[PDB]
Amino acid sequence: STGSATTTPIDSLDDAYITPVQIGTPAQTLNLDFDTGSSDLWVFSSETTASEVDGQTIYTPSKSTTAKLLSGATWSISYGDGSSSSGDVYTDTVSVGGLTVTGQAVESAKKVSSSFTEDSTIDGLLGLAFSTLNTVSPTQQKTFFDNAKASLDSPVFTADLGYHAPGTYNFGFIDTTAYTGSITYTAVSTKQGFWEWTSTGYAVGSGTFKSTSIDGIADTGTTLLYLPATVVSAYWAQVSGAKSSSSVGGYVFPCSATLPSFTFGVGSARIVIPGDYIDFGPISTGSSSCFGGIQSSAGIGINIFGDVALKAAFVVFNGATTPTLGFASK
Ligand SMILES: NCc1ccc(C(F)(F)F)cc1
Ligand SMILES: NCc1ccc(C(F)(F)F)cc1
Repeated sequence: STGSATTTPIDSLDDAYITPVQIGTPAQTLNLDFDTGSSDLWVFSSETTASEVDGQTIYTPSKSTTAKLLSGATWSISYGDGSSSSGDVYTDTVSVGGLTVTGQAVESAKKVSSSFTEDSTIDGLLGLAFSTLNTVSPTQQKTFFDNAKASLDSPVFTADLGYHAPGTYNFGFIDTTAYTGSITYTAVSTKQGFWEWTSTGYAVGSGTFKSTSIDGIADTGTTLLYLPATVVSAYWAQVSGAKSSSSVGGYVFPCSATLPSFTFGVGSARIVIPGDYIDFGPISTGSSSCFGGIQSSAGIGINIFGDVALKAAFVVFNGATTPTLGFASK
């Protein structure tokens, strides 16, 4: 079997993408952020502290005839940005674009950090990293992808994110009409629980390609591209007036500049990120300083190929017994 769902940017900057997901019987539809950097399916719910909910659709297990409390199970998560949430655990039926999993662990948020409360468009997260990162205690739970794997025609899902436009998450098949050329596959390390791979180098604008190994993770749940200080400095050196700002916490650039593209290597292939994708607009309403979509990973400890990079490609997450990542131009 297969599944297919449209994902939509939450705002005009593509800060995140939401995808409708059906939970419970009868269906309760929540718009979740699909996150290949985490492994917990957690949702706003009728158990979430009332003051911490501001416009989200909530999951109500008491109205679902298939929901079962997972006795004694708890969860607690902390994301690399400082976000966090925690609560208890139900099992229920969960469907994404026609693909149904029974007995999926649904983590009901009792507490959420402020950054979730202020994002009224996001009802929760659907984690798609490897199940070794799931935070359910004392019994670790499987992700939606791991639970569906056996029933999928092919143990893959693909991410086709749009630039200021809707996109598609497909489960169980590769849409050969959705990309140009060939898909280039590259090896993945699962040792940290991420879709971790090694890029073969980079280029700035029309410059020479620099062959160098950049280890990083493919993360649909991170907005920007976080790369080593040396690479990021070489990119912003090509933008007149660009500078790293401590008060802003990143590279900013004059909103009147035009940005060069950024190329990253996948084996012998090249994925080109158009310069417009790197513009994240004014740092404050009315400002003439604009925020850059390529930032240093020095403070983070790992390089992150976030939406900025991934939306420039058709991306295959191949969850075969030896996992691989595929990239194609589109
Ligand atoms: N999108 C989930 C996520 C967020 C942060 C990180 C970090 F910071 F640990 F790399 C990994 C995964
Ligand atoms: N990387 C996971 C993640 C995704 C989204 C958010 C936001 F946007 F809701 F704050 C926080 C953390």
